[PDB]
Amino acid sequence: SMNPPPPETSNPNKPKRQTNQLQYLLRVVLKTLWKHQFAWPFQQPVDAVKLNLPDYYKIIKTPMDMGTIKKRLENNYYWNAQECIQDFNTMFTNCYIYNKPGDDIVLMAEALEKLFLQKINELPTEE
Ligand SMILES: COc1ccc2c(c1)C(c1ccc(Cl)cc1)=N[C@@H](CC(=O)Nc1ccc(N3CCC([N+](C)(C)C)CC3)cc1)c1nnc(C)n1-2
Repeated sequence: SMNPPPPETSNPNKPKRQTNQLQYLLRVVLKTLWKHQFAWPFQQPVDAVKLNLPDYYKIIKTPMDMGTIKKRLENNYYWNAQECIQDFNTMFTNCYIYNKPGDDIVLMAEALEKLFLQKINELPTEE
């Protein structure tokens, strides 16, 4: 039913960088999705208590959301772009696993994922 602790966004032991690709992921990819009309369900961890979803964290064992991704990018938590791309893909996949085709939340995830794919297609080569 209690929410779990959120995903990690701070860990001094983890080595960090700021690459041109990670800068693009913040300034282009995250900013584009965050401002969209369908962003709001994805701007923070799923609150299973307030939403009355007592089975959510039985089914979803690798939670992810754009609030967590925003904190990771603004904190320079990542070593490379692939780590961050994986977090976006985990967020979309969790939504499709929990819900059903044609549900409103699935239509919202599909619209955001289309934009994600259009932006990642022009990820710059690493300098
Ligand atoms: C802060 O609000 C959030 C956050 C995360 C998610 C959601 C909403 C939403 C969400 C849903 C629709 C729209 Cl338009 C937007 C969002 N979906 C949730 C998933 C959700 O809640 N599923 C859901 C489905 C059916 C019901 N029924 C309860 C019995 C009712 N009864 C009258 C007795 C017959 C019938 C309805 C209840 C819950 C979600 N999944 N990923 C994310 C992110 N989310």
